[PDB]
Amino acid sequence: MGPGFDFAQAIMKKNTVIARTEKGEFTMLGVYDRVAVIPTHASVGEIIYINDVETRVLDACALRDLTDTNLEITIVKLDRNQKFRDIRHFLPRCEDDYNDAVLSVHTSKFPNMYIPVGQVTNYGFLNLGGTPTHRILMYNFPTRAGQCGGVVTTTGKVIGIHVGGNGAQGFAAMLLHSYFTD
Repeated sequence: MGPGFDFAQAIMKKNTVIARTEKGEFTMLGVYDRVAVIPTHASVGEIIYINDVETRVLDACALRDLTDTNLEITIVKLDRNQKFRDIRHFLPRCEDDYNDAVLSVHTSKFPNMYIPVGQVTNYGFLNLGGTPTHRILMYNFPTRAGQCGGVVTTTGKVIGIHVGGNGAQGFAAMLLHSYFTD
C-alpha cells in the first residue's frame, strides 16, 4: 500500500522460504549464501524441509549472548543448490527502537501476509515460554500462532524475526549485522 510494504514485499519475494521442522511450518529469512535464520523453538535437526523438499542441514547454531542468555535466533546453513541475495547491508549494527514497522509472513496457512505493527520498542529482557531471553523487540499488535519466523522490517532495514506474543503484544528477536560476519 506504501513504501514500508514495498520494502517488506521486496524482502519476502527473494529472501524467504517455507521451513518445516517436527515443531511446525515457519517463515524462514535467507540472509546470504546458503545461511538463513529461524526461531530456536523450531528445534532444527540434521534434516529440514525447505519449500516441501528434504534438505540436509550443514550447520545450526542457537545464538546466546555473552552472559549465556538465550537470543531465540538459530542460524542455519542449508545444503541447497542456490544462494540467497545478500541482504546483510540491510541489518542494523546496534540495538535500537524503530517507527512504522511491518511484520511479513509466508506459510501454507498465511501466504502473502503483511501487518503494519507500528512503533517497535527495544524491550530487552523477556521470559519467553519460561526461558529468559535478551534483545527482544516489542510491538503492540495481537499476533497469533503461524506468525513465528515472520520478518520485521522498516523502510531500508531488516530488524528482527517474530518469536512470540502475549495476546496483546508481539515480540521479535533482534537481527544484528555482527551475527553474519564470516
